[PDB]
Amino acid sequence: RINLRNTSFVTSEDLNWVKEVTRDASILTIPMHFWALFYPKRAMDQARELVNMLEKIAGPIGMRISPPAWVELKDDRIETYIRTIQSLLGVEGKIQMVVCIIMGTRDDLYGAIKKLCCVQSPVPSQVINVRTIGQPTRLRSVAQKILLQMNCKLGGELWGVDIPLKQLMVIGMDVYHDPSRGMRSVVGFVASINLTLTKWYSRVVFQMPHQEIVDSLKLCLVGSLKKYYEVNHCLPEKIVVYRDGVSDGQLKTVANYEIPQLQKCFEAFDNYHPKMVVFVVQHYICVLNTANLSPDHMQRLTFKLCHMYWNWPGTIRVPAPCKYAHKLAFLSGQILHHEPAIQLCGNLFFL
RNA sequence: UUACCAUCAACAUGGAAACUUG
RNA sequence: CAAGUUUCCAUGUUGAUGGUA
Repeated sequence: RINLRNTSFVTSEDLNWVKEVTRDASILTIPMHFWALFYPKRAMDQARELVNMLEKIAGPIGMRISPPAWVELKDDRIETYIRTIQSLLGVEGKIQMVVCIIMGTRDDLYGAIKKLCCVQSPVPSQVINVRTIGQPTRLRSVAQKILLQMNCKLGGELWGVDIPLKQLMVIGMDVYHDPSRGMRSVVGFVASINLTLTKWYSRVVFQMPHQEIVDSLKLCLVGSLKKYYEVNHCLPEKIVVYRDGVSDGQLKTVANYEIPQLQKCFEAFDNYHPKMVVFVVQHYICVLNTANLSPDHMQRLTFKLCHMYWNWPGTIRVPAPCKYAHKLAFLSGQILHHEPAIQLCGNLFFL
């Protein structure tokens, strides 16, 4: 099911392995040097153990891991971070990541850091909490998962899957109705860029009512198709949409209203009419069947696409391409409330 | 906001019915 | 025609508790 470099990956019994695994390579390992690490005053030797363990055994990933740019924090105050946390673009401007260990689990620290790491300075980064990783005897797996998160976050990937259906791009989305104030109804969008589902293009859509979302949807979809033609030069032919986040009550007013002028985006250019699949997820029922093939071959396709969560390798509840946009939705429509940046939409910087 | 698996507390919307006002 | 005192709940989110890790 799962592959790797120079070998296939392990498929266990209940497909959960977790305990000190990935003793082997990955798809891409760019050599990480300029990942400026910030440690606070209250976890000095803990962060020393973190760096020393990241250099040593975490499985032969192939990550050419090197000593980082070590930064030491005075305290955890607001003025301490907010002086220079733009993910450290002050002097050189040639950075990749900034890694921070934070003690106070105050959510506004996340809000400011991820806002000026997404839109004010578009940079992927990972934060570390002391109260979950601060002890040894479990350091192996959390160090491994930090390395795998960096692997996904540097524009590299962990694995892929074979696809028996030719030239397939996976369209997935998830609505986030805001329960607090404003009723944003933020809908994400994911699509595959490469043939083996390794590079992913993922947009975020921002619109106040439920009516003029469709224009931004069509703009994002023609941008995605232009990017697909740029990166592939042979146009995709299979289109499957995994719709989730709509109950039985909203099904009639959405599955018969939104999707026809979502389909109408294909009149921006000529010579195009591929096969369309739109499902529901709650259990799987289709609401648009244009591919006209057997249910078993595409139910197997959906069961395969359930299995590629690139931070949690294992079983999940709904299909994964729902959740790359779902976690993007509580990244943006809950925390950020800002339009996404151009470059990282080709990566999974939401994870 | 890690790496999900459960639980409960704090809350936001909706269903089912007694008191009672304009 | 609706506001309340509301009793049960359901639908979801935030923290914490135990963890696998």
